[PDB]
Amino acid sequence: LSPADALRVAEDHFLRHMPDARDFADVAKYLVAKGNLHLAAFNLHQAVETAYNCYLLTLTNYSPASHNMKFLRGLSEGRDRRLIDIWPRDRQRFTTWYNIMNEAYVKARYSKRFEVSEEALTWLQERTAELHKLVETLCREHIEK
Amino acid sequence: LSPADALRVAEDHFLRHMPDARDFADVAKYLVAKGNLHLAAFNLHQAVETAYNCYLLTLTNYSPASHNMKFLRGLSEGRDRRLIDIWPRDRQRFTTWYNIMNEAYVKARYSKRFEVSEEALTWLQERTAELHKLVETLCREHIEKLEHAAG
Repeated sequence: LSPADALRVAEDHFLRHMPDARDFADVAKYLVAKGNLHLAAFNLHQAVETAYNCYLLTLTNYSPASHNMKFLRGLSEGRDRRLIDIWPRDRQRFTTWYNIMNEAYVKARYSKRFEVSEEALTWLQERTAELHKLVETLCREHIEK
Repeated sequence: LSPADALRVAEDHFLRHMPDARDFADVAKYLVAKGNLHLAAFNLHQAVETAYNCYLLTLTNYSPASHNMKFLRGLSEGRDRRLIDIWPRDRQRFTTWYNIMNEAYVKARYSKRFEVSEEALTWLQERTAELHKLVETLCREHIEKLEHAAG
């Protein structure tokens, strides 16, 4: 509630959180190089969650505090339709793969098995990189002057 | 219940989890090089949690499923006193620093402020590396490779 404050606060959010998101995606790449695909999916999950958190905070000064994936994605696509392109459902395997990441937070550290191919991970990386590019753009476009 | 099964299962656990723990500690180093100290603390928290989870699974085929830190540490030190050396309280800053990591799972991704110095992180890295060395050793020492003598 105040033109100059609202700018300060939206800059603070975006600078605080977008770099966490980029870094999680980098950690994932690192872990793929290591051969630890399950923990890379976990980092991809975090890259994506953090990216949405960053989006919602920057543009509305609020984020759920569950930080639920479906929820934060829901809310974010609800605030700007351009974000739906990120996760196309024109092939089934795209949902299989996406669900692997979603399962990865809860499982992945803890389950005895957690199956994810190289191909799935390459796809989730491409998709995360577009989410990050777009989210970065949409956050800059929110410039109060 | 079964000498050869119990060995298979304890190897499976340790091989499944110890490498997650090492890898979290490595990720932390990587993030320290990147200048992202808050997320490195987060990975350190996971390196430690995963290490204790690995310990308790290997030796007892069970782990809480809270995966609470105080808890899993409590349980793990309760089963082998050697693990108390890992987190000495002979300086106050050691408790400040440890608490930073503990707070790091919950905060750190989410909070606006999360303060952790280079010195703190270096100390948490050294400590995590001893936990991992010790845990690795205690897991190998758990060998029912003898108790399947009765073949």
